[PDB]
Amino acid sequence: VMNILFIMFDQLRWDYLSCYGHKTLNTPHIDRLAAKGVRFDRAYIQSPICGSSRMSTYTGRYVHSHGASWNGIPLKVGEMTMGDHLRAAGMGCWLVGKTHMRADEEGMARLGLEPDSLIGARVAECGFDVFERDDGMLPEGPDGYYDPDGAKEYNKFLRAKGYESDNPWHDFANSGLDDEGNVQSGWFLKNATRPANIAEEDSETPYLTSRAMEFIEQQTGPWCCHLSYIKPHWPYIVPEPYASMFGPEHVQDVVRSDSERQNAHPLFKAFMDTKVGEAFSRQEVRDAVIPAYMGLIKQADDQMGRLFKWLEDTGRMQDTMIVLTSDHGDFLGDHWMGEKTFFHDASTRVPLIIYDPRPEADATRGSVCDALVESIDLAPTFVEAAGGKPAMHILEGESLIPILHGARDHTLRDHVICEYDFSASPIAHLNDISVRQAVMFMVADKNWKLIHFEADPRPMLFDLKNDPQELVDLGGDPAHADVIAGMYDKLFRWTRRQSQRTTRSEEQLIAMRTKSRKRGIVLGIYDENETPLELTVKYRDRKARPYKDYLKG
Amino acid sequence: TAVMNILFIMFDQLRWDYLSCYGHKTLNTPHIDRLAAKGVRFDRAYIQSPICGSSRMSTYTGRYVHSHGASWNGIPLKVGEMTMGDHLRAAGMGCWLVGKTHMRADEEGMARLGLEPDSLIGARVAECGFDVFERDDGMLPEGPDGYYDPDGAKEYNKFLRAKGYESDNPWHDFANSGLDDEGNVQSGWFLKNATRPANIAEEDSETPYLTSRAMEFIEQQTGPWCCHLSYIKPHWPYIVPEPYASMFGPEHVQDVVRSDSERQNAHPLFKAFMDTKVGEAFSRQEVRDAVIPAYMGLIKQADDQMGRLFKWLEDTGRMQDTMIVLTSDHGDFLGDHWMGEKTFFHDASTRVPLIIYDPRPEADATRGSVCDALVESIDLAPTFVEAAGGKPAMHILEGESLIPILHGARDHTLRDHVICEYDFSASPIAHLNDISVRQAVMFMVADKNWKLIHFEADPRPMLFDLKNDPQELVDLGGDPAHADVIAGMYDKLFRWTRRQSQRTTRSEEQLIAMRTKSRKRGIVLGIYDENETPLELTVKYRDRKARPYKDYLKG
Ligand SMILES: [Zn+2]
Ligand SMILES: [Zn+2]
Repeated sequence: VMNILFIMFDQLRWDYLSCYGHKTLNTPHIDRLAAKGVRFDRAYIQSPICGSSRMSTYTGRYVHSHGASWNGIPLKVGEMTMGDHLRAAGMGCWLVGKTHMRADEEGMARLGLEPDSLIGARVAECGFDVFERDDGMLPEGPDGYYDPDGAKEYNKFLRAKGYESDNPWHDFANSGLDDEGNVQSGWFLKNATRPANIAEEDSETPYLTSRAMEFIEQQTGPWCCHLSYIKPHWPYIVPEPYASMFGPEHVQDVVRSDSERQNAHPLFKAFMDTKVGEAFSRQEVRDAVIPAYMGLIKQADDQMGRLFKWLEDTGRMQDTMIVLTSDHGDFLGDHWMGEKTFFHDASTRVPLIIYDPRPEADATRGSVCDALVESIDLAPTFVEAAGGKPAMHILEGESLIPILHGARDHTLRDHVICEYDFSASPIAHLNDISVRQAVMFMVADKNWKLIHFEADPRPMLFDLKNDPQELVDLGGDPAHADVIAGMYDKLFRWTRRQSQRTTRSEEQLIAMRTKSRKRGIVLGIYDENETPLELTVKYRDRKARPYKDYLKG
Repeated sequence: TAVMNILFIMFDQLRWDYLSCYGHKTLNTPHIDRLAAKGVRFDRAYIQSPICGSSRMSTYTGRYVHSHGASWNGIPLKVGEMTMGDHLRAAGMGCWLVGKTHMRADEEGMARLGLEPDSLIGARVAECGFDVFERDDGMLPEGPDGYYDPDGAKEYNKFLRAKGYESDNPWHDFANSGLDDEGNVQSGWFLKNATRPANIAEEDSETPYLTSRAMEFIEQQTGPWCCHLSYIKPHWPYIVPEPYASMFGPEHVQDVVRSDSERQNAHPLFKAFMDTKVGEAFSRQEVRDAVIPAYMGLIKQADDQMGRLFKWLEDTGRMQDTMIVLTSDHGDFLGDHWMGEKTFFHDASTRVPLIIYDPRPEADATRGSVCDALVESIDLAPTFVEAAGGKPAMHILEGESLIPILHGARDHTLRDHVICEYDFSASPIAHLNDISVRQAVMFMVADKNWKLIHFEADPRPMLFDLKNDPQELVDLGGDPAHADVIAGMYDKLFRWTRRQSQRTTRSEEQLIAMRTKSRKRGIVLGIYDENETPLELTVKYRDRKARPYKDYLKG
């Protein structure tokens, strides 16, 4: 039986792995996975924020199709998920870590789905059976917890080892400590320079790695395990030795220009003119945060070394497909922005490495695929991997198995799509854009990236071949009107897709074309000679009496 | 306050121009005209797909076919798509069916969610949200591969057999067949037999029968109800009892709307719909001569039964408590535009009659008026929710409430265009023309001035100038002088395809409230030190004490 180990890191940039070219951050264990598999050089997520990116990946569907369009927007009860597609192919689907799922409680109540039943618990958890659900943080303020269940098992783990605090996740894993015993919260970016006040083996990435091994040891039958880490997502703080390993001298140059800010499209400027944008535009903030970010990733690589060594030693490596990816990047000050909520590659292009242990993937080991790839491709890839037939009237991406197995070196699509709905975001609050206007679309191929705003008639446009850093907006350039028209055609073609026709497969639709004519539907037939007599056997040669004769009783 | 009841009356395959209040010159429909005189008549109402199943699924969900996915006859409406019944029950009003829906249960989706067909919830999901007084999609065809719909006319056949009628298919032999002088059944499935009177007592035929069931339903009710009274006539078989069978002839039939140039210059996909057996059939004089008088006769019978129904409502004091809606799921070409049936976008199919009577005082001001604003069949669901006293969920429902028009707040809708869609990937015409599932789709966008038709199977659109060519005879889709108008209409279509119709788990109100929620729940971003944000936001993070981690560790 082949198993699938679906590994994801939150907020990990494509260019912060050495196999993707980082100059000072060496990630040999992840690089080694790539050397025995395929590295995807052009992989894009479908929304630049945790919740909606993940919901797209777990459904294999675009945000425009599934409707879970921002953090905390529930995925509706009707939408089937990865776990559903895999279980129909005989493979279990399990969670170790983060999903950012919010149950559609209203929808469940409407259909009488109980959250404590097998079917109900799965719907509430985005199709996963849960080994451990942890979205990876326990923030709190005057109105309470962002997520009361954050770090629930992790805090029990720390308290059992002897840590004591009314928030051990905060005080140890995500804060430093000064000489006088004062907790230095990792929520303050200046404290990113401090080592986390925790034994390194007890911090979050090593913890979740141990949990993955515990799951794998226990689980029989074919399984898919979504191993889903919160780091390098904030708080940006890491234990020794990773804390001391990097400094500002190791940070790659920020990618931005004065002209870019001067000539910023009004909606682009809006995302720069935020607390986070202005913060990460400051040298002292990048000097503190980015070496910590790097340390988090180096720690991840060491834990992948640990995990992969264990799969090898226990003989599981030859029967486990491994996928390694991210839900989105982090601008880290690039383009005068912080966080991730815009369309430049620094956020929307993600690392993606796939290792298929089977001999049919031998021909492509160590190769680099430069074809247009979307995160929604993972679901049909997994179904095919599990020996199933991907239901392509529901799943909108494409299986990557033909690429892995050397049947072709490219996908079939001619463009990728990303979407961002900021109707629920603090930023629409400030610029008071209407809910209906607070949305943007991205369409890109190898040559161009077009950004459409519903709140502004002018698009943004980047020449990806000659401006790969995406610093020069050509959206207002008359010389590019034809190119802009062409990309808009691509976006329009995509919006017209029939993504909601999920209740009949293409084969079933074709079969319906000839069914009714033999079931008595007779149209445009004047007399019995105008259609085959076989079709009207139920209608001809019949006898009856005048109706009055049946009624005179 | 809200109306107590909603009577939602629909006829299948009824044309907008075959009511005398919409201008028909020989077919007098005084009872329906009288209702129009008491209410508002909508002169520009369009359905969202030109075939029974998907038109109805759109109306019952308040959503476009592109949104709900039940895109042709027999394609199940997925579980989880909410229906009119759900919205109305949320507003405290029951929602009941008497007649046709063409609903097909999403059996796989129900199985997946553990939904049982016999539970209250499961039975409602299976029936498109309606509680069922009587489900009858209105016909019992049968061929060598069996019945199209085995449960067609199920209770109706029992009714007829109870009266003494005897047949293995009473619906066919009596209600939808004639009889010659030697006792030979003349099937209404052959159009030549449209000229024959149906071999059945008039009071026992389908439209009076269903009208009687509707009165049975209503008299059994205590408490607020919406009743979908859903007639199959004047949909085929085209045959009717006396006296309707004899009251019209070819001398009463309005001229066919078509031209030789229309045919000569037809777009290849337009031509494909002409080049069918039904198109060819209704292009023949003898066929229209037989069928259209029977079609008229069926409508005249429907008018007489509305008279009966409305008189009963008045006499029992229900007229004061009952909103009445009368409409159609689509028209019938009857040979117009060289086509039969209904599956294309000309007004003869896509524009439907729509009359709404609101008995409340606030609609007194608009009685007898005609509203020429762009209206869609998906407008009914939010209209009903608001009439029932609820707040329509406009993050789910895609149309607009017509209540402001009825109550005289404005005389127009807000939309700048209408949409109609036709997915023929499952249809005979796709087999006949070898069109792929992916390319067997067409879109219609129209306003008061223009109608644009987009085909996925051909790069050239069709375009009609509705203002100067209201009969839609002249295709301007290839005319270079209309390039800008075509671009402009495509912009309207593109705007509509970008709509966020699937974000149904959060309302506008909830999305707005979400904007500030995380701020006081510990999400602190871009903050360098405690002086860069208000102190209360970081109260759980500041001034805390701990020991070096080594000190906690032992064992
Ligand atoms: Zn994330
Ligand atoms: Zn119909």
